[PDB]
Amino acid sequence: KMVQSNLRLVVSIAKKYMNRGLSFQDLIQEGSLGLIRAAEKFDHEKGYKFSTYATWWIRQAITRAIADQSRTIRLPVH
DNA sequence: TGCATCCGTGAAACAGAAAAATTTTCCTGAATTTTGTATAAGTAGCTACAAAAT
Repeated sequence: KMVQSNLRLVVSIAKKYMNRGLSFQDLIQEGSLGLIRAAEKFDHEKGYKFSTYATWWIRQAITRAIADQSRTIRLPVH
């Protein structure tokens, strides 16, 4: 009831990579993945909203997808 | 219900990490020649020799 509760914003992020590559939907997922992870690695004790932390993990997730594939010959993401 | 529309055809992050890989080293081991080396005769040579054709 939180990961989904967010939903939007992650699409505002993923959509930035919908044109970068992969696929709007493809992205969305990826984020989602992240979303999760964040969604729980996350600590309301530091107060400031997940908007300044959830979006972190997202981004991460994503990048690791158009770089992890979307190329049909995987190269050292590094 | 013939008669609408109406499917869809043929033409970009990073630093930090670690862990992998890999890969150079080794070594080694062995396996594998060569050579030594015997080896063992037999030998095919070879060297005089002899009588009898230049």
